[PDB]
Amino acid sequence: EAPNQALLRILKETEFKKIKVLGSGAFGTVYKGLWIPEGEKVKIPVAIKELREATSPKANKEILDEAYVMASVDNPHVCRLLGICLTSTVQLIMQLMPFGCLLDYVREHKDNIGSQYLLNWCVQIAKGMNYLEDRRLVHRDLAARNVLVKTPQHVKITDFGLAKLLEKEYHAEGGKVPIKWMALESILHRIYTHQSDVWSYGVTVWELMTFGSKPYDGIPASEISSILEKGERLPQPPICTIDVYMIMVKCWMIDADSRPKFRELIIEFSKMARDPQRYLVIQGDEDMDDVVDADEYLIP
Ligand SMILES: */C=C/C(=O)N1CCC[C@@H](n2nc(-c3cccc4ccccc34)c3c(N)ncnc32)C1
Repeated sequence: EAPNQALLRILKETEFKKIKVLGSGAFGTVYKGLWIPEGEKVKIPVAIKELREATSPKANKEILDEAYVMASVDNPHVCRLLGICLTSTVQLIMQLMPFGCLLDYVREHKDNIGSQYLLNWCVQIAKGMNYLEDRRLVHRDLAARNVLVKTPQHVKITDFGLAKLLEKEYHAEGGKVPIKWMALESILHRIYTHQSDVWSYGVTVWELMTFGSKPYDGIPASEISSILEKGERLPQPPICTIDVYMIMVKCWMIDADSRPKFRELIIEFSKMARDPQRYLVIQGDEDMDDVVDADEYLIP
């Protein structure tokens, strides 16, 4: 209940160039692009999200919710909005995360990812997520596909489509949901907590440790609820020492208050990132003149 004084910045269509398409799908369309704030003498590499040319009234309501949330965050491990552009087709402008999402990155680079990288990513994500806990904000769709990569050393949490600002729970109408990342209480009772986000964290860590495997690859979504009730969980990844897998399993307790808190998760993975070969066992560990990254373009 502190007042949210974040500025929403509105961008003229003239200010930014679309260079190339990064992706299209359910979301709409994403472009690599370049932004020149007028009068400023900088050039900022950006990504631009347009809706799939939809003029739908529910669709504009959706991205403006996303815009809302993105505009209200400020953390090195969380993706922030740069601006919106109120063309007939509404556009979200954010920082360009050149290496795409982390899921695709671990897959593309399996044979070259060391323990130091994996554990540092885990730490960075726990930080992002802890920042969101401080801001009383529940992600609801944490997964490896929703973590973007600025550089291989630096990743940020994103996709706030489903993200909901809080007292101590959120209750939903189903829509579509990422069932395989969801806490049990969320599947059964449509309840979402920070601690429910921890479950999703667990599964995300698991996605990284298996270099992009699909959780429950075989199983149909309908089935999941029952399995977790039985007590089955995801398997221990080959690279994982018991110390690491233990932490994943703790994220997957039935009793959500018995799960760890992101602040604790930072600590554990930090200790592990200090001596990373003790905790993960992997074969082979061993014009642009005026360009400025978004993280150096502060405006107030
Ligand atoms: C593996 C992730 C993935 O498959 N995609 C699809 C290709 C486009 C990728 N992408 N998305 C964003 C992104 C995410 C959330 C919000 C916004 C808002 C405006 C513009 C983009 C986004 C990407 C960004 N910011 N940078 C590079 N690629 C991005 C995700």
